[PDB]
Amino acid sequence: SSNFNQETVTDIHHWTDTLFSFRTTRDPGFRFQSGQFIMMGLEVNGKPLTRAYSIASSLYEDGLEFFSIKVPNGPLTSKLQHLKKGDQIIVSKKPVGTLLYDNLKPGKHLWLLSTGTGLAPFLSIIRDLEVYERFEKVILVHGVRQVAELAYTDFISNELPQDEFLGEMVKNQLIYYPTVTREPYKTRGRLTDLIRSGQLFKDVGLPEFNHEDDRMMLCGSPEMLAETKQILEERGFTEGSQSEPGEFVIEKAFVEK
Ligand SMILES: Cc1cc2nc3c(=O)[nH]c(=O)nc-3n(C[C@H](O)[C@H](O)[C@H](O)COP(=O)(O)OP(=O)(O)OC[C@H]3O[C@@H](n4cnc5c(N)ncnc54)[C@H](O)[C@@H]3O)c2cc1C
Repeated sequence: SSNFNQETVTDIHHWTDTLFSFRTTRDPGFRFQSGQFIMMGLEVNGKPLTRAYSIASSLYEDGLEFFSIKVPNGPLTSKLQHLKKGDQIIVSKKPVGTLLYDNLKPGKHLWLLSTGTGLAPFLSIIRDLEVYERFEKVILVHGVRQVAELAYTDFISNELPQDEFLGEMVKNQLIYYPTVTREPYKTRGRLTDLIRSGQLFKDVGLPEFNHEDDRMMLCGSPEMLAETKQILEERGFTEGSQSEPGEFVIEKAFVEK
């Protein structure tokens, strides 16, 4: 240890039996950009047990936040799911990630396409003032299997527009598009299937993807990433990086182990 920050959990909210979010303290020296992740975990037998976790809290927040999965036989989240208020967690002090604005070229629209816990890094981005200065429209797409998996759906819809600080920009510039596959919901199907049929653009009121206006940030399941990456690359969109800005950047919400 000592390469980590000791933070204290301040709030825990369990969305389902597999999804829960918890907030912690934020070290005064901990600094990050919206869309980055860190090594988050526990101190086990004097050794760090950490996994990659996107920072779901705003960089303006005096605190951290993590949108976490709950795996029964998972080394970290089986102990991490039983977190309580006041418990100690360790966060690495070196953020890293590809979900940065500077990895994208200046555009008119930012399409945040996410599934499951891939909403975590975009909860920080939509709660960043800079994304609304750089992009006229921020489209936050969240794909889940059940309605109960739509975490933060009342916060983004009802409480984020009332933010004393980002409210008028979230009201004007943020578009929130949740979709559910396996339960009756007002939006059905995979987010890829909504791109092929064009229902995504009919619902959000924006034209189809073009190389001049639309930038994308992808953070979801490997099967959504590989399917949306083929969709984006075959229309001409290129992947951006630190050395070469592009139209879309991609981060894994998890890996299949
Ligand atoms: C860049 C990056 C960012 C990440 N951001 C997040 C984040 O914001 N929130 C988060 O919960 N995880 C995130 N992860 C995944 C992270 O590794 C998980 O915390 C971890 O895999 C699960 O903890 P574990 O050790 O108990 O389970 P593991 O032993 O690591 O894996 C348990 C099983 O569940 C699967 N799994 C792991 N994470 C998820 C997930 N989020 N959703 C669905 N299935 C999953 C794995 O593929 C595996 O089969 C991220 C991973 C990367 C690489």
